[PDB]
Amino acid sequence: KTVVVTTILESPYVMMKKNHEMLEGNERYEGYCVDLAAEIAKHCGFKYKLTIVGDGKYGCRDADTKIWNGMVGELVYGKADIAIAPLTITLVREEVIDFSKPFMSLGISIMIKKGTPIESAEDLSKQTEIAYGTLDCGSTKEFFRRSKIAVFDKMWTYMRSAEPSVFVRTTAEGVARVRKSKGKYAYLLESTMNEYIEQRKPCDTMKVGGNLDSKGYGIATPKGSSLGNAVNLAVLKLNEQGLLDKLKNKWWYDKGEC
Amino acid sequence: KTVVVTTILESPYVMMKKNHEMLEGNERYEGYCVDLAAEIAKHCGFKYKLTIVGDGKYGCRDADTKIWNGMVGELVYGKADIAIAPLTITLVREEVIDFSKPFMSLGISIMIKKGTPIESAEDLSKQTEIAYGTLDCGSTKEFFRRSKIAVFDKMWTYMRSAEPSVFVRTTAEGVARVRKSKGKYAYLLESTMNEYIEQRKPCDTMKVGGNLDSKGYGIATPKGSSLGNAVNLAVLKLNEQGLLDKLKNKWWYDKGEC
Ligand SMILES: N[C@@H](CCC(=O)O)C(=O)O
Ligand SMILES: N[C@@H](CCC(=O)O)C(=O)O
Ligand SMILES: [Zn+2]
Ligand SMILES: [Zn+2]
Ligand SMILES: [Zn+2]
Ligand SMILES: [Zn+2]
Repeated sequence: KTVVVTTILESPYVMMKKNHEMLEGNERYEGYCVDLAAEIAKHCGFKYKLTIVGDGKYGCRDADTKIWNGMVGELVYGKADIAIAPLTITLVREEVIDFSKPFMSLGISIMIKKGTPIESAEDLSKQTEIAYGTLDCGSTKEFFRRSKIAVFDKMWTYMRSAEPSVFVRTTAEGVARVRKSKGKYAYLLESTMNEYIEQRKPCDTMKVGGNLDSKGYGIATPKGSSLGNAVNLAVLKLNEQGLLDKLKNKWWYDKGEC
Repeated sequence: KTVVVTTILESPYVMMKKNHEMLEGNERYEGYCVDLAAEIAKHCGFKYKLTIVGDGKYGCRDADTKIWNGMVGELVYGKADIAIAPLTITLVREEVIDFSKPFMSLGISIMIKKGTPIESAEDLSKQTEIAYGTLDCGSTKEFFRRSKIAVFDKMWTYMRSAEPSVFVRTTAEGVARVRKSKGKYAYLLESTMNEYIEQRKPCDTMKVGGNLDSKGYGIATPKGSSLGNAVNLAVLKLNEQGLLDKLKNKWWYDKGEC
């Protein structure tokens, strides 16, 4: 009856409200995906409960066991009915879960500490002084692992063998490593996150170069779920009425600190 | 057996080749969607015939008869098996046909003759010396018809009543109208088309302002078609392999003249 919605604590998509300890249920959280969940539910006519993914991951498949983890795993194994999160539409995921048409367009981008002498992925690939990595267990890592493009495969070959590990567990971890490393670590992450952090104090990062690829986030449901059709129409309706653009301005720019 | 593909003459998606008259069947055409059709057919394992939509339109629904025309109508009434074209994914279309995940991202943009005193949509709406319109029977017109945004609804109010008509039957006619109007006509069209034309002789137009919205083109199939699933997985594969980006540079930027 009540739809279980899996999501992930990733700013500004879903964040704990300042006073969450005094609030209950869905009211504990705020953010772009919290706002969007409320609208999808109202347009599709269901009640829902927001739940934070237990392992804190977006999702990947273990090479050995073939088991899915993260939000993808929660849908695949029946622990949640829908995921409303910055979850990237990819071929390997569409093979095991369903996605709506995208609600946000984005691409992989580079985050540097201001003043770092890097302007592009080609620049990162041609040097060794500045380290760089991506989030573990997400679509960005898979992009580099799978790429046949020479620049990106060169980047992958470095990243997969760098020690200590250049991969991080959360976006926040990646941004902190950029901020604390004096220009000697650059972080590869989606343009949406990069753009958001660029407007947050202490205003010491910047996005550089163009996007490396072009993709989308979608609302995900278990394969053949009865909800997929209505959720897809809801995303299209809300895009056409300007809601998605209005939400992006609210959470990225209206609140910008830089 | 042979899959009938509906498409539309729209540069640089589908164009007649230089020496088409000595060529036959699919070989008569070239462009981004021609290459894309060949890739999709190779991955999905079918043979196909390209056919240009009889009425030269993308597709809209007649408000009195409720009959669909254009490429959307060819799908709806069973005259074609698949549409491979710059066809915009929209709510009202998703109600009668199926769409793949998008193969290209885009937005509505403004095209002016160079030197025209217009910088934005708000600029057009606050004056009257320069007329402006959109393509008939497409998603851009409908966007303005349905817009609740003050600047956009106001534009629509002007466009719908304008005399003589500011709407055009083809993109080519819109561009020609901009070029021959001495700065007194501006054209609202998708950013993909705008960006292509800006790079072609006689280099007298320019895209101005940001995109007015964000959406995508998809490969469309009749509702419940056997083809839909494979076609969707194929578009995702092609994007991940970087082929879509390669095609984009081949047809937009390697082909610039200005
Ligand atoms: N949006 C990504 C997570 C972030 C990233 O990989 O950079 C995913 O769905 O895996
Ligand atoms: N891509 C549009 C046609 C061009 C336009 O409306 O600007 C459609 O599918 O309707
Ligand atoms: Zn807390
Ligand atoms: Zn609403
Ligand atoms: Zn001829
Ligand atoms: Zn191929």
